Amino acid sequence: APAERAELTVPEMRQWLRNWVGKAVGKAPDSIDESVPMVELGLSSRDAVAMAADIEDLTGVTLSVAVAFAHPTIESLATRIIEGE
Repeated sequence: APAERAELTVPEMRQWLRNWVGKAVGKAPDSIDESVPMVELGLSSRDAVAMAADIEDLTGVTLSVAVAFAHPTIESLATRIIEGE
């Protein structure tokens, strides 16, 4: 149904994260590795704070340390933000 197709998807969430990280570190979003720990991507601490705020504005999810470090890669984090437990 229309409202089901309407929801933010895992591919969209992955794309949003690659775009966010790419802008923050000055790299093409297509080049961002979705399989490495996000603490290895070159973000500053303030970048992490800003990205968390932006995720909250995009989805309403206030990302916990527990959830984030349990899904510490772009691809796993994106899946968990969208699909939940």
